[PDB]
Amino acid sequence: PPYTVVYFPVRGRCAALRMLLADQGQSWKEEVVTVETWQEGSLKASCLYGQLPKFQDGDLTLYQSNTILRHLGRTLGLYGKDQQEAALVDMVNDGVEDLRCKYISLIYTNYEAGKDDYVKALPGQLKPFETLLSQNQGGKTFIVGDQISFADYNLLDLLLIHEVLAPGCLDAFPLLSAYVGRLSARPKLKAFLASPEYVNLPINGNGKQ
Amino acid sequence: PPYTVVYFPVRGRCAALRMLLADQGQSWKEEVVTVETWQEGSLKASCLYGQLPKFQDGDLTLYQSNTILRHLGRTLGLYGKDQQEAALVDMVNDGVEDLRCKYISLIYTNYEAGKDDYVKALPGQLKPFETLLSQNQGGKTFIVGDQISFADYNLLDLLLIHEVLAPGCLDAFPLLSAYVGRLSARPKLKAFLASPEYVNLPINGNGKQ
Ligand SMILES: CCCCCCSC[C@H](NC(=O)CC[C@H](N)C(=O)O)C(=O)NCC(=O)O
Ligand SMILES: CCCCCCSC[C@H](NC(=O)CC[C@H](N)C(=O)O)C(=O)NCC(=O)O
Repeated sequence: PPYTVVYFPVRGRCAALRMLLADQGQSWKEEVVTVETWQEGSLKASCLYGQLPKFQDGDLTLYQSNTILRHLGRTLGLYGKDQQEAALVDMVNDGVEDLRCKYISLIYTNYEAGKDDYVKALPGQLKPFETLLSQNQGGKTFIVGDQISFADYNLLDLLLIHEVLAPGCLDAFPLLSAYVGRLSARPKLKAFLASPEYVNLPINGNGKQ
Repeated sequence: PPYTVVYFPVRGRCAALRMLLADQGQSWKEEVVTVETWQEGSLKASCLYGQLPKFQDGDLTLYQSNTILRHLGRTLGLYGKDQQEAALVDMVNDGVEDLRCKYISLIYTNYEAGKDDYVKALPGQLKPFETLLSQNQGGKTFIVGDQISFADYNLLDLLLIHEVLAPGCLDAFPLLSAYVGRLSARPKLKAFLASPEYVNLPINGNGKQ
């Protein structure tokens, strides 16, 4: 601590981490990089991998958003309670990553044309999480075990951006809905999701949503 | 333990955990799934994300390559020695994933037309790892401190498939070429990189490399 997030002013790949932090009583600083600024060359060359986010936890400066989330699960204890659960929250976040990366392909490289087949192909892609909840206590808790993890935060968001893509896709998936409902009902998250801070910050930055 | 790897007759995405368990003196049963068995549908409906590798470590069946790699790191002590070392081995294995994702899209989507353009972007893609290496003992040891990590194996698999695709790439990356020269040497691994079950396997299946 203190936490400092540097990203472009989109919800993007840091919505999961922002939701984590605010739910887990933590504060953070936002340092915004606009596209004009990014274009002025320096910071992209400072960034290890040319991209964003950049997290600063104290003296540690992290990159790759999944790394950032794993790191806050080790540190804050959002990573299972044993090594089986740990393996499974890995299994599940890499599930959300694979889909998230496909979403990104639509939103930036084929939205208008591809959006079509995307919401058709979606049920088979959201299928595994529906399975996962039924095995984990019949979905009345969390995707891995019975304590929130950093994987509950990255799945809940992937779910939320898709309910915006398709107002209603989660209805085919009744346990997936029960989950989002329950998790947006956790107070610190609820207060966050309803904030100016969250609401007027675009999901993808290019207009598509 | 014991370890069972369930995959197609190709190195591909099990190459790195096979290098890991071989270098660390472990042994595993390879369960070989032919395209004929994948085609006859029963295995797919068992795998949680419809795909393979599938890995059994005793009572755990785990899906997804980097989750297995991350598991063996947690279990066989190969995820660095302290909190900073772990977020950095994850930050490196992530950086690696991003470039493996682009290599499999080159290989199973459009090799022929996409290659020249791929090999054009490669120096800019390998350059982060040279850097990481220079930051630590001038790249005299490993990619994250004193001792080997899962992220060291997986990165080594990427540069070996990349030297088959673009022979001459690593020659400008001397630390990175020496890194391969020194981790290939460690004779438990070196015995494996000349075994039948490694030399007699296709990199990619599709016939491209
Ligand atoms: C203005 C709106 C842009 C919307 C996308 C913002 S994120 C774009 C990109 N970053 C990434 O790709 C982040 C991915 C990285 N692997 C991670 O997991 O953290 C990135 O920083 N790209 C900039 C670049 O490569 O030049
Ligand atoms: C049958 C074609 C010849 C074999 C080529 C190698 S197949 C490897 C491929 N696996 C993946 O894409 C799994 C990816 C998963 N994210 C992981 O962490 O590893 C995969 O399983 N896909 C095959 C499929 O979906 O049928």
